[PDB]
Amino acid sequence: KTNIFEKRINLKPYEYPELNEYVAAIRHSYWIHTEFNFTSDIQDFKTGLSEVERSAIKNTMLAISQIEVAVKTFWGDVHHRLPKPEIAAVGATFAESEVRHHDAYSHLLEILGLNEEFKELKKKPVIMKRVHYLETSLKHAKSDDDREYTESILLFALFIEHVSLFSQFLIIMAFNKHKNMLKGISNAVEATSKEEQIHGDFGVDIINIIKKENPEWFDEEHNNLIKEMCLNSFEAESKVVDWIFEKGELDFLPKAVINEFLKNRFNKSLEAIGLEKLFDIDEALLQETEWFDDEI
Amino acid sequence: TNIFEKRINLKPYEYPELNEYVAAIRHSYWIHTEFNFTSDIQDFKTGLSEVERSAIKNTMLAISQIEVAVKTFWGDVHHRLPKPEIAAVGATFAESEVRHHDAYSHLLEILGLNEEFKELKKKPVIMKRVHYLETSLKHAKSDDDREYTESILLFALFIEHVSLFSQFLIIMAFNKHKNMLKGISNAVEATSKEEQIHGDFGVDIINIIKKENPEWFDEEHNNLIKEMCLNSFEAESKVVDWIFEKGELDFLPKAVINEFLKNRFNKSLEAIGLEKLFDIDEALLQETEWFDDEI
Repeated sequence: KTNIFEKRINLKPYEYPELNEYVAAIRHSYWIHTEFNFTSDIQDFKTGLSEVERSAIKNTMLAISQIEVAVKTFWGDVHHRLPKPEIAAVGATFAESEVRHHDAYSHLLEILGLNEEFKELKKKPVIMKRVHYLETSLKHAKSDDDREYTESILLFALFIEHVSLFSQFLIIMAFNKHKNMLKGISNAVEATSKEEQIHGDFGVDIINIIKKENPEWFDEEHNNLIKEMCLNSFEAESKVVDWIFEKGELDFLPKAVINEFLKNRFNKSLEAIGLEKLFDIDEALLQETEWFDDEI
Repeated sequence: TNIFEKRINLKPYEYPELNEYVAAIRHSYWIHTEFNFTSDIQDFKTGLSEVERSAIKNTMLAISQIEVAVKTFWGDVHHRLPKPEIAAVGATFAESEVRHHDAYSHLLEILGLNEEFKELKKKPVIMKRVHYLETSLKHAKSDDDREYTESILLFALFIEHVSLFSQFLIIMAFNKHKNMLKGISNAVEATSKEEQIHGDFGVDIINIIKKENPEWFDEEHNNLIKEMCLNSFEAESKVVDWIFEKGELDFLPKAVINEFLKNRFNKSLEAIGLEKLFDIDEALLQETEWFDDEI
């Protein structure tokens, strides 16, 4: 008789006690940027990096920080659609973790002398288009039918948190891997990724609950709509990657390699919710980022 | 600068002073697992009378359930004050309410009082308060900006600085007067520090709204707030009667709790620039001077 969409006022008993484990998971992964040491990173950025490298780092941290503001809102609003106190508890715990994250990356931009980047956001059409896309998506996640709600969860929890943000974490961590630079920032990125992993995992679980409770909504037509949405998301993400590298590609982490890493994570997101892979993976391009998953 | 106007870009903050509240909660952050409730379980089972057990049970049920609504309020503030720095505080506060409701539901569980949540619908006094906050969450979402200071006043002050503080007082009175519930008293102290911060933020944002929109706050509006405060006090006194449905605590009578409430209602009105409403009985108020001395 359990219906994830039906409001329950009383805190206990939980109808989904297994989902409560996500609150403990984030309490375990909890971190603030002040736990890390960025002193050497500042000098690495200001003296060690090339103009092309500085620009890629600056654009990546601006993209992470600003998008996390929207991801926070998504999680803080989930209870409006899935009005269960235990789900609301996860949502609030996740929203606060996004604030710790956006504070970390805005702090890094500040200490690197890159504060002006947020003021000029309106003048960066590629990243601002992504910002508006998420603002529009937050409106849809609030007002669209329950039948379509799995698409809002898929967008934020998977396509943004498990896919888009992971490619950005990959970009930053590649500096430590290939150049032995930005070690402190790489530690903060690793701490961020562990929390984003948890977020997407919860997104997978709630999509699977919705599918289990409402099997009639998830027909062949629905699966095709998700595949088209995934292809649209990839095309949009590839354009975000092109903007990150507007001043030039990193020879140690080319765009083709980042794009293959994205396609593979999109495939894993589809598979997690019971759908078939969409992208035919180039194993040589994918092997180039195997170190990332081994590091996490 | 307009607190009600959406700003998309994270930085620069328009209200950088409000950001300090994020650091404040990160400093006060706690989980119930940091405390030891072994001695408390024993006090509840053998040290407390049936009248005392009932007051503790009702108080923790009231705190835990109301914290679920307070969490939602903070998580929704961004919808009305769409500034990323305010949204950051709101999310940080909403998560602190989850740590709090987890602490009190855990305490109810370990004391063998789990069935209390199942029977909420059958407790009209506390359930009326529950529905009042659900209704207030709808109004905090949809009413005019002109009235938004009343939603903040209700949740951040009348609930977090007043109602919940009387409930913290009830529990902490057992440690003060009977040297019992020491572990629970430590958790209540940790909760109170975070609720203090929440109300302080509520005062700051109400004061910003008043400063930016002075024309809304005329003599008629100030009288509406005073009437709302009187109504809130009358409603709170009924919640106190229900907490003590099995009988009053001789060491903390209802008259003393009610005077503590009136004094905190006065402090909340004064914080937002209004005059005191209640003419305080100093003998009744003196009885709870220890509480502020403890925290």
